[PDB]
Amino acid sequence: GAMGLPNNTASWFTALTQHGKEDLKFPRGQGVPINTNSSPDDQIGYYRRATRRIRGGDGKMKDLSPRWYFYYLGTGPEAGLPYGANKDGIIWVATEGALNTPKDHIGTRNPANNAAIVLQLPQGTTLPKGFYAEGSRGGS
RNA sequence: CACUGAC
RNA sequence: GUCAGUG
Repeated sequence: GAMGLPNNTASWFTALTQHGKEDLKFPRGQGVPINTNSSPDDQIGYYRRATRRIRGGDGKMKDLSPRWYFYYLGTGPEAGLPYGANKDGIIWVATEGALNTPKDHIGTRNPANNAAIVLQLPQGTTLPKGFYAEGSRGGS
């Protein structure tokens, strides 16, 4: 059969770097950042834990901390991940006003032309102890 | 994560 | 954000 899927799918926001023992788990109704780029019904997706480790010949690896990128529901022409699907490094997040349906309309952007916004949480929502904001410090 | 160069 | 390389 054929292999090699040229799928980019860049996140409009940053990721979530974890520095602890646990992975990531958001409560029902939380986990959705301030997506000013999407509509209220688009406030539903999942987090994907990715890593960037350069594979060198000598063995030199850049080594980057595990970060969970924010992906909207239906991000990928051949993702095959319905709301609720349990996958490694994949957690679903939904809020009030979001409907169950793929919305790949916001799951596309040129990463080498358009940057991403710092993933921030709304009022009454704080990040779990162990995670930090990528590109933002609590005070600076 | 630390440092540089680039879109 | 993303690519190349090094610490």
